[PDB]
Amino acid sequence: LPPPGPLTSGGLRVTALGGINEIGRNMTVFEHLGRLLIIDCGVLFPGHDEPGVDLILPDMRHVEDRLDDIEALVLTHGHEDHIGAIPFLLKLRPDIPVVGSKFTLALVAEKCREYRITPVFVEVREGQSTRHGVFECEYFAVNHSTPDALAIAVYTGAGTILHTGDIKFDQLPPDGRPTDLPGMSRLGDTGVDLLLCDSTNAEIPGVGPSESEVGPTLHRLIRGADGRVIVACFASNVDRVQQIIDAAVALGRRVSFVGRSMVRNMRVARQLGFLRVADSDLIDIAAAETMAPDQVVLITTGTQGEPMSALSRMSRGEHRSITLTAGDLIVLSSSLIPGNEEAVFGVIDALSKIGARVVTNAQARVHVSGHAYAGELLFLYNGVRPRNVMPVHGTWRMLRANAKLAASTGVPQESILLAENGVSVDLVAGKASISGAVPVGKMFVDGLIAGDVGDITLGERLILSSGFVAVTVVVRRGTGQPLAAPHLHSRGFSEDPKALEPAVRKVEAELESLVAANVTDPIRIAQGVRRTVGKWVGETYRRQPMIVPTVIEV
Amino acid sequence: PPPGPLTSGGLRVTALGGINEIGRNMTVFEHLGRLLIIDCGVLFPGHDEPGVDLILPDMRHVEDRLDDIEALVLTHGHEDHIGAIPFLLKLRPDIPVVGSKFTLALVAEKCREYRITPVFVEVREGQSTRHGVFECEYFAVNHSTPDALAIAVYTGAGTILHTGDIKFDQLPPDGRPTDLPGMSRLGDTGVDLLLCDSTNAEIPGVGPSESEVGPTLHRLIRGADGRVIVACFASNVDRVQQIIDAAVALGRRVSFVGRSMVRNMRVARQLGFLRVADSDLIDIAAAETMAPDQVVLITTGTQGEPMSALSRMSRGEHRSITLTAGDLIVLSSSLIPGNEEAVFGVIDALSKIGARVVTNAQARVHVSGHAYAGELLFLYNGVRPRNVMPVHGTWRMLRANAKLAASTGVPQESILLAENGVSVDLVAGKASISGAVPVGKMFVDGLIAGDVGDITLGERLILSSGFVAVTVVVRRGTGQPLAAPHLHSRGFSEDPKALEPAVRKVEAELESLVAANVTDPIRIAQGVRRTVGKWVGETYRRQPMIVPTVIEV
RNA sequence: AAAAAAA
RNA sequence: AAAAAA
Ligand SMILES: [Zn+2]
Ligand SMILES: [Zn+2]
Ligand SMILES: [Zn+2]
Ligand SMILES: [Zn+2]
Repeated sequence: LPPPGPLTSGGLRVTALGGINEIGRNMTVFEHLGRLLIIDCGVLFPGHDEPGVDLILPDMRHVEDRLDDIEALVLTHGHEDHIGAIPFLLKLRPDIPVVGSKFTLALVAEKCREYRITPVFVEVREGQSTRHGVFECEYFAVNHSTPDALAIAVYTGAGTILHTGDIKFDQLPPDGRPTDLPGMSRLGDTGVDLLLCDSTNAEIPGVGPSESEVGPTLHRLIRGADGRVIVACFASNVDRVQQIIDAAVALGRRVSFVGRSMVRNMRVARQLGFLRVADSDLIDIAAAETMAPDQVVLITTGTQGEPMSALSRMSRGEHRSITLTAGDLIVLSSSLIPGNEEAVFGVIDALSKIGARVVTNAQARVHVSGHAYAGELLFLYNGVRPRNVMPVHGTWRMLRANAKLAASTGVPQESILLAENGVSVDLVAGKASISGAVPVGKMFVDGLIAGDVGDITLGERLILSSGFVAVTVVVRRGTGQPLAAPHLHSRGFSEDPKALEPAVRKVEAELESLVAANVTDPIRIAQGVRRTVGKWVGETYRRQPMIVPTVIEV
Repeated sequence: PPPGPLTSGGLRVTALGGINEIGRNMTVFEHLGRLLIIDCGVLFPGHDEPGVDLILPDMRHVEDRLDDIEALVLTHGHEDHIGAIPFLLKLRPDIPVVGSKFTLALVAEKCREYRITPVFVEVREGQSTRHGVFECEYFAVNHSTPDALAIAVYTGAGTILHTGDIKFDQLPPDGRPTDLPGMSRLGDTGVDLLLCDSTNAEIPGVGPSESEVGPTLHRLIRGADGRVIVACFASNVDRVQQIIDAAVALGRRVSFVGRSMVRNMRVARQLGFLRVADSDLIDIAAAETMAPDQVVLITTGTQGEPMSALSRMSRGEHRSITLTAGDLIVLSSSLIPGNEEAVFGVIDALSKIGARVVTNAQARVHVSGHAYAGELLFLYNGVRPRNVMPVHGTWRMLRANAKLAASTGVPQESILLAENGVSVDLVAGKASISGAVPVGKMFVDGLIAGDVGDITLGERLILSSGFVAVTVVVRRGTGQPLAAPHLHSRGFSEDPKALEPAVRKVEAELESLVAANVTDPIRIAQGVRRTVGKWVGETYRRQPMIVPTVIEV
């Protein structure tokens, strides 16, 4: 629980600033002799408890004042959950060298155009090693949801470190590039002192299915459908876009992208040769309303029914470009991320009134996870035989699972280190051990101005769900004398006009026990009025809107 | 298109809630002027209904013809079927509410909460009652909570069967299956309309038996080395029974924890629906007293509702209990869509503690309480209704349940997808949709009704990003300002000098309207808002509410 | 697919 | 197990 000692010269301190008690805002910090290497730098996403904010970030208040001690930032892949906070760490220090694959940095480039940022790009590949001051980094292909992921090895005077990333052990991925358990196992034979292991699906047993399976079940599904077909998947997942495109043209339709993420992500994936699609099969969103329904497949956006994603708008007709018939077939080619049920289950239900057949994961095999199930994780622990393990990229139920997996491999119980954000692992003399914790908290991004939206701002943003009633009196500067009748507004409270009318009376009465008591102070007459209006809505409604007084002096 | 006069002698069914969604179930049958209402419950608030506490059916169609209501009849005691009973009997204390022994003992406590006593009629299976122009026979249905019944309403227009909340488990622990024979004899006499459960009509096959949960628990407690904690809905006496059976079979004893549980289990016992030797019950004082391997705690909070009992011990803010990592907690429940975040939250908190958490995804510790599509097929074959109308479900669930009934022989014309407030007219044998009427969500915020609505809610949604108030004092009639603007914010920023740039921006626009010699307070407050509203957009790109106020003096 | 009920 | 974007 107390902050760690100074790091024994010659050891590694590894500490996570996000992603070890959640799923998102991944950022882990390695220090060796005062120098710092960072792996990943992604975002979270705000829930119910974080009501006004755009994005949550890792708590970079320790790198905060150490910016010249970081040698480079290394990137497993290009998820938002691993590169979202980049344009915010680099604003602080625009010349961090950011290392990552050919596709990862391409997405890091476009997200850094939104901020007037050109970064220090060092593009790597698998089997490559680059050098970074004290640190030496070796890269390994990881097949996964999005192209070109890499696992990362970190060589240092404390020993060898393996970091896996969003990793999945599919022996038949459609791109031809399986995760590289061969290589990682060779590195195991040398010695791996600590293994930073993704634990997303350590709970799920067995071995998950191959992305290769999803392709047949669309080829069949597009076959059997008489009318137009539209398919919504994620946008990082271009293996599956290619699968849909294959199945599409194969049967004679023509593909058509719909949505800003989709249109732009496929653009880059073709420019880099990750997609491959003749222009004869690509048409624009216009022609979908042109050509007979049976001759077009729409690849759209918003598998979480986020309220203005392409497919969410289409389920309301409010997507002026195209409106959905009942001969349409929507196939939710994705997973239902926890916390987005009301959105997506509402959207399917909205689609059901319209009368269009919808196929989701529960009915078919249209989606396959992006992470190793607990039995593909059993391969890694056996091929790498790590000397200590530190579960990562998941919540506590997922890290606890993964610990048991690793222990069940023979990794001793001491060498398992459940290291929640801000708690640090120290690797000196080849032993790994928990050093100490530091407070790690959430940094919000509400629009354009930083630092100013806090636990207070949010607390009252949750208050305001019951609305507010406002009182407003004016006064002659020194007197208590009101100069005008009080003025009660309210928003988010009731929609009866007369709702506040018993309250304008009770204030008027209060407002003159004030006058008949020579309360000259604006603040005190603001308080007493505020209390009369609280205690009224209290007794009368037992609702608790925020009661906001305002006392102007003239 | 509204519905015309029910040509005399016919029967008109209209759902006033329960058919667009899952919840607030209330179905209204009209026959010759008089009305029968089947069920009356609540939909729990969601993420598009911010401050409300309970969504009720739109009884705005029936608040006038209250004295035409012959009786309110109850399939079982789910809050999705008896929640809004006091919000109905406050309008008419003397409505006769008809239900089974258990089903009525819950309307008891629910309405006690509200200073109400209702006029009861306690019925059982295979037994008729008459209610004015309606006669009602009751058939036992097997379901998650005890003593549910399906309902048949014979009237001069034909004969209707209402399933309620049906499931066809063939080995219920209580030992009293759903009365599918009965329903098939009633089928041989010919039913003209079936109101069929639609909840799980999308899942193929025949769901599992409550009889399977028993063993899984008996294993889990036998294998556990410390204390055990099981969470299930307080309605499910049968589940709480095989939890209890298991514990005492293993020299353990039991302690309940939670308003719902402790209440509903004492009642279950008083009415002999749960049988437990006083010898085998202890209290939470004696719970933490004894050895862990002696106890089994039966708790609330399977949905991780924030103030629940488990969700308290997950956070260590519980008096008389604290969860060690030697504990085994069992979420003997499902995960209603919409409470993932909440349940996982509690599962994670429990994980950081170190105690094993067996959910329904790693063992057979829960079974659904609504028939799967293969079970429903035993019903369309057993009843053979001439017309089918699906109920108790969402829209993807209705299209499913409608498809089942076509595949089973009912003509497409005879399968009637009648939404909330949409009417269906059985007029001498034939069934058809006779139009619709607007129907909505009666919200219950605090102590009033009809008070909150669409635009109130839409405001509470905007206020997730705060408001900014700009306040102008003016000399009456002139439009001439008398102080400088007074900006405030509240859920916008903690930068105390955040609005300062904007006072100088609204002064210039007050100074721009005085030259306009525009003196209207409405219009000046329009201008003092669009200014400060597009300074927040420009400078901050945040989108709070803008509340102008212009007090003239 | 029904809630829950103030450390 | 990641977003959506006129
Ligand atoms: Zn990730
Ligand atoms: Zn990933
Ligand atoms: Zn129900
Ligand atoms: Zn039920």
